[PDB]
Amino acid sequence: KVTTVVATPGQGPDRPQEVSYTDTKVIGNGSFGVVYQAKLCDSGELVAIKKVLQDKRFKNRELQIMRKLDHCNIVRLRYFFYSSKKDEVYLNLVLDYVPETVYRVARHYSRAKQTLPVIYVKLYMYQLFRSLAYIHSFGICHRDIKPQNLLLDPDTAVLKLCDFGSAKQLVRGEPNVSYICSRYYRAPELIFGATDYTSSIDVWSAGCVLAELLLGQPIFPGDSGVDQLVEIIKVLGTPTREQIREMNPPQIKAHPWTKVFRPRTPPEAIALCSRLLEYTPTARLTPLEACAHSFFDELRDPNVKLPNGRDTPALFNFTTQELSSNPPLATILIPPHARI
Ligand SMILES: CC[C@@]1(c2ccccc2)C2=C(CC(C)(C)CC2=O)Nc2n[nH]cc21
Repeated sequence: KVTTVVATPGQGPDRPQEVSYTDTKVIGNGSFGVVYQAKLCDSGELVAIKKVLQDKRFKNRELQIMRKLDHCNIVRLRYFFYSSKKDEVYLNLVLDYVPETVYRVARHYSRAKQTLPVIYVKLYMYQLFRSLAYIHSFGICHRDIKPQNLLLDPDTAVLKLCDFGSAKQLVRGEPNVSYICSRYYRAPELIFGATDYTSSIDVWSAGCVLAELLLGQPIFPGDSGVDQLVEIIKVLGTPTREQIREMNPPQIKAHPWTKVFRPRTPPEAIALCSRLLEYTPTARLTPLEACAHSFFDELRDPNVKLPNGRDTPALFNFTTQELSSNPPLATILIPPHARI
């Protein structure tokens, strides 16, 4: 069975074309709407199709956001199109399919009582920081950074941020809902009900992923709204008066970072963690600063290879958009051996 529709490319000029797909199977049902997998008849490539009922009253936030984005580490919007019998219009987004995710892989290692090799931790986290450096540069905050939303090709080690259904252009001045992100990854501002939060919530979240990958399980598996802060405090100790005020306007000592992770955990991984998982939002590294961190130096080694022996994926092909927030870091990030 073959399905043919008139779809507008996601990035590229706004002129529709006949697009044809087959082998359509439901592999999802969510907040957004339904997700299908399918095969494009031209290329034979695999794709995800998210179908969402859209009132023609409203413009769709996710679509508006996805059209702005082109990056090696972000799931591409290939096409979009509409479909229908009560005068219901459905928006279909047609996206890169990627077979696995960081959740699934991390779970295989955990269910076999093992650690994911630090090299993949470097690769994945590095590429996660790029994807966030790039989206924050438009003032788009993901608001749902977690391992289930990190697509992963196991052969190439290419990581791709997906699911922008919670994402949003942040506008200084306009309040934003506080009960956002999954709990375990939720920044403490948000727990405290802040409505004036920054894209740095994604960085706290990314810090939670890093730690999870080092530990083999989520670092802050809290109970509720407010117990989630208790779990945080178990590790970071009680925040000081200033730290609270910087987040938004019960006493335990800070458990030393070193003693959180199993021993023989690289000290620079723990250093990075401690600079992401900060109470004070502004005290957290920028995504770009985080890519610059010493933890990722092995990637800037010119001999660095995948375990399976192949070349690393694209790590340095930075754009000016992407370098926006601090261009002098280009000197550290693009290392000598790769220019022309
Ligand atoms: C098909 C949709 C999916 C996804 C959707 C939302 C978050 C993460 C991934 C997804 C997979 C493989 C999967 C993890 C087995 C199932 C699945 O939900 N790969 C994808 N590529 N593009 C979108 C996807």
